[PDB]
Amino acid sequence: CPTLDDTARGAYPIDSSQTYRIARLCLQPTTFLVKENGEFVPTKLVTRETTSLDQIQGELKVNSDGSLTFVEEDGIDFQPVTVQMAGGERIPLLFTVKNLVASTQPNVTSITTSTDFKGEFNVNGTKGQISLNVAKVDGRTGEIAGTFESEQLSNGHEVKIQGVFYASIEPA
Ligand SMILES: [Ca+2]
Repeated sequence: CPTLDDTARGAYPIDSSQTYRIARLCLQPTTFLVKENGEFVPTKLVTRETTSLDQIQGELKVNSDGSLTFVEEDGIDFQPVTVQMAGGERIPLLFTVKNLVASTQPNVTSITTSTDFKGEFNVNGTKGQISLNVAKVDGRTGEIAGTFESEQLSNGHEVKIQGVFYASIEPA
């Protein structure tokens, strides 16, 4: 995924007379954890191709309480991944945010480093929750970056995925 300019600073104002969209959301996983003996334990990523979800996009609605809701409407939102447990078992996983709907706190008059998106996704047998923690905003360009954590069920396993994200916001 892309990154922000070294001089990126500020907040991205939200004009409540305008409508907005996420033009691109890119999720790059850094960590896959699988539950074993009741504990989430780390695994080794063995897939050598790209594991990122990218081109995710959709309307960013301004709600009556001032919160924003992102509705995923298109994107590459599904990547097959294989991870390896310490003892050697290989587990095929599905990394996805298909049908994501995620919302911020109320009264979000700008996007700032304390804005969060929290939501749920679900595709066939995979259902999950994700939190996007914004860490840096370029108020000039509408680019944001941060970290994410997702929890899901994939092929009979409880899985936690962490990583970094980039997104681009623009008017409609
Ligand atoms: Ca933050």
